Amino acid sequence: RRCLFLPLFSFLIVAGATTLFCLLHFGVIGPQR
Repeated sequence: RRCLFLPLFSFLIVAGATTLFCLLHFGVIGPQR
């Protein structure tokens, strides 16, 4: 599961995941995940 390009390709995976995490934080579901 280790790659010589994962630490980078993942940086893009997280940056895009932040938009989703904050999306629900707006109160779409509340404190119930």
